[PDB]
Amino acid sequence: SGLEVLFQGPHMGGSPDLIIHAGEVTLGEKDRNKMDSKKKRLEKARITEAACALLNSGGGVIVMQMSNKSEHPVEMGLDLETSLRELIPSSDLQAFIETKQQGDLFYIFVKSWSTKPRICSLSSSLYCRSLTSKLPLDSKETFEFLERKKTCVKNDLESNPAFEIFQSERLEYGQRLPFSESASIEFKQFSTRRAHEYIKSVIPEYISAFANTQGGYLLFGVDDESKRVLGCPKDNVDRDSLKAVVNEAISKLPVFHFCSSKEKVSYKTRVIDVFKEGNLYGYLCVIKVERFCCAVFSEAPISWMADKENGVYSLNTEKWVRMMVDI
Amino acid sequence: SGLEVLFQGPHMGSPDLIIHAGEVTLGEKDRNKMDSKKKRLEKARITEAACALLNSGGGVIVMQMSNKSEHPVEMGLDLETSLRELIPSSDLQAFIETKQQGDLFYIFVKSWSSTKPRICSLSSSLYCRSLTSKLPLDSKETFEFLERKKTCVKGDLESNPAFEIFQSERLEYGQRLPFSESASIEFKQFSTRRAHEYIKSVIPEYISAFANTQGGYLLFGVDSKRVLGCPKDNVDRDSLKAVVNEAISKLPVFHFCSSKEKVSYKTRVIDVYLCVIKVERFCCAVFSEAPISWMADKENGVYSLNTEKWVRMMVD
Ligand SMILES: [Zn+2]
Ligand SMILES: [Zn+2]
Repeated sequence: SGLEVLFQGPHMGGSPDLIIHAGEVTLGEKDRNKMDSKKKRLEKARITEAACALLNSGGGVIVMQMSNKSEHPVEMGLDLETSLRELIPSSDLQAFIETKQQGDLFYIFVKSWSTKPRICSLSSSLYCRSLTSKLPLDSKETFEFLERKKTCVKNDLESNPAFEIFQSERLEYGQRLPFSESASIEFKQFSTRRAHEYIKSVIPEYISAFANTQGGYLLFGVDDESKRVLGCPKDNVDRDSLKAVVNEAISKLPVFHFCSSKEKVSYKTRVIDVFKEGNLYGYLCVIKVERFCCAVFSEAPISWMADKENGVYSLNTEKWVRMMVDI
Repeated sequence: SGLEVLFQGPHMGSPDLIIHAGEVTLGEKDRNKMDSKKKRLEKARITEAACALLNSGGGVIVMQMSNKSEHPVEMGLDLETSLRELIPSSDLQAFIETKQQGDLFYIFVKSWSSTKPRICSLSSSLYCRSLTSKLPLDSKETFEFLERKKTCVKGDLESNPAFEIFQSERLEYGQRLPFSESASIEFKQFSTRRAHEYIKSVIPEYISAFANTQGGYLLFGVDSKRVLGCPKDNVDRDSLKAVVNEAISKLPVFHFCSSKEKVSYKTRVIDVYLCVIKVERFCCAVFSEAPISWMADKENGVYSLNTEKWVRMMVD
C-alpha cells in the first residue's frame, strides 16, 4: 500500500508525456480556507506556473501529493480555480482542465491551447493609462493592443497644462496646484521610504502606461487628497542621483518594436527645488514621457512554457510577442 | 494507583459481551473543541460498537478517557445523536446507560427486540426516489420497503419524453425538451472533475433509487436545464460503457424469489459526450452498496454483515 501507479484506470488511449510534479499541495476549499496564508500563495503560484506552461506547450498533466491526504476533497478549491480560469482567455476552464484524485495523488490535466490570443499568461506585464482600472491588460485587452500597434505601422505633451510646473525653476512648500489627477497627470507622494527606492517601484508601471497612451507627466512629491506640493527632504538626495535613478529605472523597461526604429522610450526628467521659506526644504521630481512607436513593458511578461529537455522556463520579452500574435 | 477493576461497585452481573474501543474523549464541553478528524473517527468507532451490540444481545463498550483529570458524565451531543439513529424507536434512555469509573467510561447497551425491524443499522445502503429527500431510507422506511416487497411475492413501463434524447444520436447545446427534471429523470452536470470518477461516484446511489422506483433515466452532463457534456480528450466511448458496466455490476441486489438475474439497464453515449442510462424497474431490491451494519461475538470478533443475512433480519 501507499503506492499509486501513475494513471490507473480502464482508459487505454495514449497517455500524456509532458507531466509536471508540484510536490506537496493541500486541496479542498475547507482545508485551504484556514491554512497558512504564506503556504497558500506558494502552492497557488506553483500550480499556475505549471498549468500555464502546459497550455502553451501542447497539453500535459500536473501531478502532486496531498498534504491533507485522508479527506479526498475531489475539488480543486476556489483560489486555485479562479487563478487557472483567469489564465484561459475564454474562461472556459471546464473545457481545458480535468481533475482526477487517486488515493495519495491528485492530477490536474491541462489541454493544449493551440480573433483570440495565442498564448496564456499569468500577467501581460504591459499597462495602459486607463482611468477605469490600473490593472495590467488581461488576455483580451492585451491581444487587441499588440495587433493594433502592429497594423498601424504595417504638441499635446507641450500644450497640456502640466508643462508650466514641469517648467518651474522653483516651487514653494504647501502651494496648492491647479491640475488634478487626469489621464495625463499622475500624483505620487513620498513616504518614510527612501526617495530612490519609492521612485524605482513606481516608475515601471506608470511610465510604461504613459508611453502606450499619448504620453503624460509623472509628478513625485504631491499629495493626492490635499493636492499640495510637499516633495521629499533635500538632505539625503541630490539632483544627479534622482535623475540617475530614473534613467536606470527607465532603461530596464523592455520594449518590442513592430517597426524598423529601435528607439527606446524617450522622456525628460526634471528635479524642481521646493523651498520651505527661504530655505531649501527638498525636491519635487517630474517626468515627461513621450508616446511610443510600439510597446513598452513594465517588466518581462509573466508567462511560462515547459519542455522535457528545457524544463519549465520563462519567455523572453520579444518572442513572447511573436508567440502572442501573427508578426 | 491508576488501576481499575472493570465492574467496580457492589451493584453491577457483569455483562458477557465486552468490546474495547481505544482512547476516546468524552463530554460535550471537551468533544466540541477536539481535533475534527479524531472526533468523527471516535464517533464511527463508538457507533459501530453500539450497532454490533444492539444486534448481538446484551453487551458493553469500554473505553479509556483521553481527558483523564476532569470527569464529564456526558458523551456529547454528537455521540447521543448517532446512537439515537441506531435505535429505530429513538428512545436512547431505554437502551443506553453510561457509568464513569476513574479513567474508564462504560456504555451499557441493551439487547434489541408489534411490527418493527429486528436489526439496527447505521444506514441502509438502499435508496428510493423521494421528492425533496435524496437520503437513504432510514431503519423504518427500509423495513416498510422490504416488507412491501416481501409480501408482494407471496400473493410505469412507458416511453418517457426522455426516450427522444436517449435515442437522439446527435448532441447540441440548449436542446431543452418538454421533459424537465422528473421523478424518472435526474440531471447531473460534469465539472472540472474527470468523467470516469464522477460517474463511478454517482451511479450506485441513483441507479439504486431508479430501479426501486418504476425505473428512470440518468443524464450525465446536463446543468439551468442546459447540456454541457464532458470533454472529448480524456475519455473514449468504450470507456464510458465499460466504467458503467463495471460500476453497476458490483451493486448488490437481493431477490425475494427464484430470479438470479441482475438489474436490467441500457447505457448509451451520445457524441460531441453525454452519458444516458436507461434502467428498468427491478423485481425486488437493488442496493447502492452493502448495508452498513455490524454484529459481534467472541469467536467471530467485530464483523460486518453481508447483504443477504441483513435482509433476512427483516424477514419473519
Ligand atoms: Zn516602434
Ligand atoms: Zn426478484
